[PDB]
Amino acid sequence: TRGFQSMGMYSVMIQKVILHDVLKFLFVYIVFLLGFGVALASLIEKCSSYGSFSDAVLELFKLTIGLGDLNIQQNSKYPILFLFLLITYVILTFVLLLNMLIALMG
Amino acid sequence: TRGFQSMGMYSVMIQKVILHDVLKFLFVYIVFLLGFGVALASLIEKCSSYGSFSDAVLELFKLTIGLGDLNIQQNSKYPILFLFLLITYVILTFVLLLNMLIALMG
Repeated sequence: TRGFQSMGMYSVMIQKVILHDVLKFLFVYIVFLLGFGVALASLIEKCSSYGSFSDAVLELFKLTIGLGDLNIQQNSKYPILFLFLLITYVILTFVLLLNMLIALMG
Repeated sequence: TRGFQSMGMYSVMIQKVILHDVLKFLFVYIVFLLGFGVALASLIEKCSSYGSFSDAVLELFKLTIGLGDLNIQQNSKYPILFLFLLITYVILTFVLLLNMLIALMG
């Protein structure tokens, strides 16, 4: 798509945005993902969805992009602390980090 | 709505945005949709939701606009590869392509 004129501006944008902004935002967002992943997975009693580390990291990735369930009842011993950590993660990355990335990409 | 003054600016915007930007973004986004549609539908064993090509293309369109389920268990023989392709599609079009289109429409 470099043969046309109005498509070269669309083929260079992908490279500029992946190399400038999305690598930066992912290099920050991974530390929030890891921190809240181990801070959520380690207080689930072993017998809900947050059983392992690598299921809690997938659940937090689903919760960042608007999927996933923010239900209350996971098999925890501290449900208010679990819910406070989940609300803090959603306010940090669904609202604060993601839209700041979109302001940068703009 | 060309009889008013504050509605002519709203009736010409639809035509300028459909002809300039959304045709361009769809003419790029179709190649990602087709590529990941055949790269997902061809490793599903025939017996989950990704049975045919024209159901996997609908599932990827639902996943682009924030609908659809990014569940793990589809009837695959390579679940980690399937999940890596699905995460790569969501990072390419839910985050990178769609918001770049909204920056262009702005």
